[PDB]
Amino acid sequence: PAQPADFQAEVESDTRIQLSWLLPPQERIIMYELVYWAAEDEDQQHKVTFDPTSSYTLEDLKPDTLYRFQLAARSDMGVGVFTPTIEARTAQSTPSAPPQKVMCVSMGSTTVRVSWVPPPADSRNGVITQYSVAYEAVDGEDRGRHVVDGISREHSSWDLVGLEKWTEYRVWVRAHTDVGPGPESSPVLVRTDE
Repeated sequence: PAQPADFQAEVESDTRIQLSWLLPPQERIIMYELVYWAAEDEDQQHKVTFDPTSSYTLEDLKPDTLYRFQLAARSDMGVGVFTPTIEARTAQSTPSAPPQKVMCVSMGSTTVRVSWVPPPADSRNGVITQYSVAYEAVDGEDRGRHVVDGISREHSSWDLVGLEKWTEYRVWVRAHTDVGPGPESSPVLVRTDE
């Protein structure tokens, strides 16, 4: 029941972590027992048993989450001593949800202010870096899509200026991270004040 040595975690992707360790010098190991859990949620811990191998990769994980691991080998004597716990955090990814509670109210003849709220945390998959408001006119002079990038994460509302007068618009807004942009919000209608 010797504790496995040289236990090391490697971050392969945003949802896949590879665990490696030194195989014992021909020790009569039956199975390996791996126990891991999310650092933010200690109550739910996961356990997996597998045949004697040198490495094991975990899949279907959550991005931007810290996972801690412990390993032991069970022989004909029983389950050995667990390895000292190691931790590894998954990489970031694009958001899996649009900004919620999207709204917009006309401010004047050529100004329309749009507001939103950051998406839920369980689908952010990283740090929200910026936003992007997309909109198209309907009854306006030009029916051309316009988008505004670089919307910093500090504010939750942006003012669209220079548009047409007394006309309807559709608005879209999506979250952004270093990996890429997330899904856009559902379109919301708005009519320009005159």
